[PDB]
Amino acid sequence: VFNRPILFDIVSRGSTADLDGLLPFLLTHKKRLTDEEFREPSTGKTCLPKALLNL
Repeated sequence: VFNRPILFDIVSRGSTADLDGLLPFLLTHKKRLTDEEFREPSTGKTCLPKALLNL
């Protein structure tokens, strides 16, 4: 349901409505926000730096 491009676009849009349900979906699949296949591959940027930059 939630992937890296979709989550990045959602957090860049600065709306805490489409990101609802990310926590249950992430915990059921036994994932983490810091997984390599979940963050930006070129640099290592995660959702929090993307939110701060797109403030």
